[PDB]
Amino acid sequence: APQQINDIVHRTITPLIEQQKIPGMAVAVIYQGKPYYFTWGYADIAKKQPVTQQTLFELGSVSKTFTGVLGGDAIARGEIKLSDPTTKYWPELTAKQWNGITLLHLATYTAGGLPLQVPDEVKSSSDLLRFYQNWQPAWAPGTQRLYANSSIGLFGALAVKPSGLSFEQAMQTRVFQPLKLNHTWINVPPAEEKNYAWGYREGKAVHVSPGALDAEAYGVKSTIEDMARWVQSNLKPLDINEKTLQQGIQLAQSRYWQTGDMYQGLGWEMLDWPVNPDSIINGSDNKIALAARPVKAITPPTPAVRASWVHKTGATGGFGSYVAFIPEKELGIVMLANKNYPNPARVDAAWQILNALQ
Ligand SMILES: *[B]([O])([O])[C][N]C(=O)/C(=N\OC([C])([C])C([O])=O)C1=[C]SC([N])=N1
Repeated sequence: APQQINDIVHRTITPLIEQQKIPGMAVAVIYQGKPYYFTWGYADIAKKQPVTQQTLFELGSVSKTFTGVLGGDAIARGEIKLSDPTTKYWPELTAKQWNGITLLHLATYTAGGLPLQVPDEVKSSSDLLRFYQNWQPAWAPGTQRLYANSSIGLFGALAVKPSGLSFEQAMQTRVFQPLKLNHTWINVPPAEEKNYAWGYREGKAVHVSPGALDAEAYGVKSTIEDMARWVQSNLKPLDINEKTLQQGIQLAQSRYWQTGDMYQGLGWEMLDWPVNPDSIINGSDNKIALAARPVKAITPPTPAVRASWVHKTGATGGFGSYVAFIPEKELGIVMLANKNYPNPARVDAAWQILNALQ
C-alpha cells in the first residue's frame, strides 16, 4: 500500500462518502497489475456489520460486462455470430419488425428503441415472447442507441442457448470459475448471506427484487477482491489460459459503434485515453447515458485499443458501482457502495484517483 495510492484514495473517497452520505463502500485500485483495497462504513447498519474485502455488493449494470464477455466467449467458441439474426436463436419471434435485428444490435442497444426496463408485468417465458413480439421499434436497426436492459439482457439469454446451459450455469462454468471469481454470484447462496451487504434507499435497507432478464442485465453480486480480479482480467486478457475466454474478453472491448466521443463494446463502453474528464463525467449522467442518440457504425469493428479508458457504471435500488481501467497503463479502479449515488460523482472520484497515478 504505497503512501501515494493511500493518500489519493483517502483524499478523494472521504469527502465523497460524506457528501453522498454513503453508508458503506469498498474500493480496489489496481496499480501496475497489483490490487490495493480500502473499505469504509457499514454493510448492514442495523446489525453493525462493517464493509470488508469479503462483503458482497449488488453490481447492478456492471453485470453487463460479464454478459458481454460471456457472449464474446460464445462467439469465440463458434456457437453464435454477432451477424446472426435474432430469430435464429428464437424462431418463435415471428413479428416482422425483427427482420434485420441481429445479436450485435441487442448486445449494443441498437435494435431500434428497446425499452430500458422490461415491464414489471413480464414474468413467464411466454410473457417475454409476447413483449418482444408486440414491441414496436421507433427507429430502423443500427441507427440509434438506447441503453436498455431489455436489449442486452435478451442478447445474454440467446447467446447461451446453443451451449444448452442455463445462463447462470454458463456464466459460472465459462467465466467465474476459470477466473477464480469464487465469491461472485447471480444467486447468493445461504452460506454467503452473512457477507451480503444491504443496499440503502432513502434510509431503508433493500436487496434487488427478482425481475425478467435480471441475471443477464444487472443481477451479479461480488466482493471487492473478485472485482479487482475481474479488472485484472480485462486489463490483460492474454494472461488468461482458456483460449475462448481470452478472445471473448477482447471481443467485449472491440469498438462497434460511436456516439459522441464514446464507443460501444459488449457491456463495456470505451473512450480514447487520454480523455477529457468533463466528457466521461458529464457523459455518465443519466441525462446523457440513458438518452437516445445517433450512432456511427464502425465498419468493421476496431479491435480493443489498449490506450482506452474502459468503464461501466452500475446500480440497483440500493447500490451504486463503477469500474474503470486503462489497459495500456495497467491501471484500474473498482468502486462499490450500498447506496445508489449519482454517476457523475462516481466517475469524478475515479478520475481524480486514476489521473493522479499517471
Ligand atoms: B444499470 O444499473 O445501468 C441498469 N439499472 C437498472 O436497471 C436499475 N435502476 O436504474 C434506474 C431505473 C435508471 C435508476 O433508478 O437508477 C435497477 C435494476 S433493479 C433495480 N431496483 N433498479
